[PDB]
Amino acid sequence: GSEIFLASKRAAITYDTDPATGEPRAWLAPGGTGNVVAEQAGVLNISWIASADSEDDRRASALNPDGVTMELREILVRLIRHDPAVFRNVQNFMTANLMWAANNYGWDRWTQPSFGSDAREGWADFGRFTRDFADAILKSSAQSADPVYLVHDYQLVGVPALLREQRPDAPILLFVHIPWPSADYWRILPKEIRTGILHGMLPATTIGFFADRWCRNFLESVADLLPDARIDREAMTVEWRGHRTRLRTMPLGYSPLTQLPEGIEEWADGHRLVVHSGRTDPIKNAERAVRAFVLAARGGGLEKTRMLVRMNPNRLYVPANADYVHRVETAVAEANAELGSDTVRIDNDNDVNHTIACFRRADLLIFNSTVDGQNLSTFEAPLVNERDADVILSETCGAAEVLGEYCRSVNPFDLVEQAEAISAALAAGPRQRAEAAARRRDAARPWTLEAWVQAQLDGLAADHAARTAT
Amino acid sequence: GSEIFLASKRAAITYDTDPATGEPRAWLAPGGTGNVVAEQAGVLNISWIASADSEDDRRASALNPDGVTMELHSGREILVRLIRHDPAVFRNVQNFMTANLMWAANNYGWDRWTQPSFGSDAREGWADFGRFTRDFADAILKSSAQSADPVYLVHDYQLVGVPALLREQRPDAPILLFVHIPWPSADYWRILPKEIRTGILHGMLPATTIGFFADRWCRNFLESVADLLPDARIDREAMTVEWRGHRTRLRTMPLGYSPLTPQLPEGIEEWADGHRLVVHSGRTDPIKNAERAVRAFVLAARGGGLEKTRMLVRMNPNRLYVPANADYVHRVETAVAEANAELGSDTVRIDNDNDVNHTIACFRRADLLIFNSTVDGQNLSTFEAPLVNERDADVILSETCGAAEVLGEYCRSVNPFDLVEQAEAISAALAAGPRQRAEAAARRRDAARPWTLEAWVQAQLDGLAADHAART
Ligand SMILES: Nc1nc2c(ncn2[C@@H]2O[C@H](COP(=O)(O)OP(=O)(O)O)[C@@H](O)[C@H]2O)c(=O)[nH]1
Ligand SMILES: Nc1nc2c(ncn2[C@@H]2O[C@H](COP(=O)(O)OP(=O)(O)O)[C@@H](O)[C@H]2O)c(=O)[nH]1
Ligand SMILES: O=P(O)(O)OC[C@H]1C[C@H](N[C@H]2C=C(CO)[C@@H](O)[C@H](O)[C@H]2O)[C@H](O)[C@@H](O)[C@@H]1O
Ligand SMILES: O=P(O)(O)OC[C@H]1C[C@H](N[C@H]2C=C(CO)[C@@H](O)[C@H](O)[C@H]2O)[C@H](O)[C@@H](O)[C@@H]1O
Ligand SMILES: [Cl-]
Ligand SMILES: [Cl-]
Repeated sequence: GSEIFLASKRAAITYDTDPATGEPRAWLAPGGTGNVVAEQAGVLNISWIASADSEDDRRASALNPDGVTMELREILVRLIRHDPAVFRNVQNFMTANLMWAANNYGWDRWTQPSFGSDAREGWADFGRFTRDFADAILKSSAQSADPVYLVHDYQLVGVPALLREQRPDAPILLFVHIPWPSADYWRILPKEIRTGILHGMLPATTIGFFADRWCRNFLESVADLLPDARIDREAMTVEWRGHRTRLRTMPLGYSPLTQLPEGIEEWADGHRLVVHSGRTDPIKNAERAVRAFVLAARGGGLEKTRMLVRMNPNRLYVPANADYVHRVETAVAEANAELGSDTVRIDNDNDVNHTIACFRRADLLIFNSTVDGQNLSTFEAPLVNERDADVILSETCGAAEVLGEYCRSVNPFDLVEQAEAISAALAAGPRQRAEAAARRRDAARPWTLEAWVQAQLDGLAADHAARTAT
Repeated sequence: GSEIFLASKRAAITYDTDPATGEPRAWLAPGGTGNVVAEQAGVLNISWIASADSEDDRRASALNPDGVTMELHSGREILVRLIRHDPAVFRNVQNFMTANLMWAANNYGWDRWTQPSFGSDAREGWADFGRFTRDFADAILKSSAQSADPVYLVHDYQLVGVPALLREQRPDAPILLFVHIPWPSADYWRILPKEIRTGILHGMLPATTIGFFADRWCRNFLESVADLLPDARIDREAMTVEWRGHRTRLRTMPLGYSPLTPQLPEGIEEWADGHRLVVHSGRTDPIKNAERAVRAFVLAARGGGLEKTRMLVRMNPNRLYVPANADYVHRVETAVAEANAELGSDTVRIDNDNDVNHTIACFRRADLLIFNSTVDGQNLSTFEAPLVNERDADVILSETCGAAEVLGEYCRSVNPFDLVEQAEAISAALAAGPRQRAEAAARRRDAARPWTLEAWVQAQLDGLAADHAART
């Protein structure tokens, strides 16, 4: 019976009042990673450590600082109250202003970025935030004789080294949900950050990414920057200062637990509907999707076709995100002016059910990200689509390593190639689409949240034996 | 006695009239690669094929289509054959090869999030590029038709397509392709449209030897090959590619400077007198990073100790018609204007003119040299400047110049994107005492001195000879 300790920046919690009693209710969101882990047979018990980012979180933390047991089987939820100034700066450190641009290829080098004092301060703040997490995690696991640590996502990259210092023999997995960039791009970052982040990650027993390309890039970055590290590209390992680290690819597609926005159905009725969906993040590439649709339309055959750009607002305070929405609006305005009024609409709202409705209704799905750690939407959409919609998928999504063969895989920067794919996908007959969609669904279906959790547990257990042995 | 055939986009030629007779003169520029090659002991004779890009070049080609026997000292003659491309094709290819396309691709100018977005303009550019490549191959083969065992040396990126076409006609010839600019990471290389990112690799790989100035570029190339050609096999240790029966060797052959390498630009000396002089020099190309140099200088000044210090931004105008170059000059001007407004009038000057002698004078006069490129294929300036500097100037060198693989230890190596690190290096370099600078400069000069044009040519000939045996 392993005692599991899960850490991630955000723990999904729902705060409300009972409709009958009016009593205040805090209750964990269904299908959460912690909930799934709670279920593997091996697991005796689990605690979950995350950041308090809301007033409610804050209150709950003060209220139960050691933590609160949450019934589901039970998982102990411990929220961290960071210093507010530090927490916010770290949030800006993790945004397209810094680390998001670094792992998601947002910088052109010729003009950006130019690191100043702000970068040094952001890094200092990042160390303090990392220390909070490590301390909360260790404290939470103090009684445990054999704690298993699962650290999730980029914000926590510094945590493994600090865990390892206090717990030299613990299984530590770090899972990164976003890409890792080429060695030349990774080293854009200031010296203390580009080496310092590698110092924090490498003491993990296992580092996981969604895609092989990300493991390869990671290993090249290590090789490039730490002259004392030894990488093995075949074995996927790093040996560094007596640290042996295993890199693993553990793809995720979707959670088995997965109506239209106002006026969309009637607006779409009588037309084929091209759907592009993603957060208001420049990587999602909706501007280029729209320009590509416009080029396809010029080719003809698209007269009864409409396009919906479905966006979920996120991080709009970040200039790059705001500017992306501005570029999307511009391209959509210009598409209408040329093609005809109301050919293209944006529907920008945070309602996951609406988006799923868009997925079902689509006659063509476009997930053409400039880059993407994985992209779960491209697994969800074909699985719920009832129209035998083709999928246009960018070759730079991690998901392309699993589904690329089953989709129209495109260079997300080539408007011509993407236009041609849109024309071909729409020209394709019902029987051909129907058969391709069934192949597509079968390729997507196995990659479930649960298999992903199992992959982590097994891969960790196995890497722990190896590390223990060498 | 090997018969050598050299190809490059441009062949440095001087057109003028004899000052005594008034007769028209065309003579090869001294210190040229072709001139150097002709001097090697192995070489029996050499021809040089290049593009006509001037009206003079054009008239010369029409008058001597087969070629022209240009004269060298020591009674060594190099045959020079200029190609008259179709003008429309030639100009578009110039645009393809401009930051508008291929330059941004090998020199990391694209943010991915907003640029680039390839259109029909790229497809046409590629078609034009095939036609330009076919002209070169035809001129080169024709020029070598009589030769029993022609040795082909193909220089620079514009000719990347040439080796495959040479190999088709001449399956057993030694073919070297030397690329003078960086090769980008696999993920960045594959930004380019499918027919370009694979088609360029198809063009290069049949060469016997592919050379770059730096190991990083060879590694990136190999990763690109591995990423895009599932039928290729790479060997990172051996530095080789095997692809469709083609065995290709990658080599790093660093170049520093030509031993053949004055006075300051008007008013620079008096303006600089009484002050320590920070010098940054490069073409008006965004990779040269002068904007960031200036911002870093400003941050250094805020720290104090720089009160008697001035900065000169020496630029050589080039490709100003390309928007990214014009915009770079615009960002530089802005930063220089803002530096003056904050630090004091005339603290920083730009001197932007095409006069190599002026730049060399700037190198001699500098109390601190800054070559902080965002990326560079090599950067010869960083080798030339220390070698002529009389002031024991420190050198701030970007870790992303190919030259950093030879000189990085002997310079203040910096991340070109970190204004803070670069400001600190400027303060430290200027704070350093005369004895420390003197000793560092002598070690710097010793590290730079061996990397001559001639050694580089010899490296190509030997490396090719050796790779030809292996491939054979
Ligand atoms: N909260 C919210 N989630 C959404 C909305 N639309 C889609 N989603 C989903 O959020 C996830 C998006 O993840 P993914 O495609 O991997 O891209 P990511 O945003 O970079 O992590 C998927 O599970 C989608 O179902 C929305 O409007 N609101
Ligand atoms: N024509 C010309 N050449 C210059 C001038 N200033 C410097 N140079 C030379 O041009 C070369 C610059 O090459 P390098 O630093 O390798 O950068 P590149 O411009 O990217 O190839 C050096 O040989 C310089 O000495 C100038 O004003 N005009
Ligand atoms: O909550 P935010 O506004 O900070 O951003 C939403 C998520 C985006 C990013 N999602 C990733 C996760 C996943 C799925 O786990 C991948 O499919 C995505 O490609 C990748 O962008 C990021 O990694 C997460 O930490 C963020 O919470
Ligand atoms: O075409 P131009 O003259 O506007 O550009 C000047 C040169 C810049 C570039 N010079 C390279 C040569 C060298 C040395 O030959 C490297 O040191 C530089 O880093 C690299 O930028 C390019 O490769 C050449 O083809 C160009 O002629
Ligand atoms: Cl890169
Ligand atoms: Cl990259």
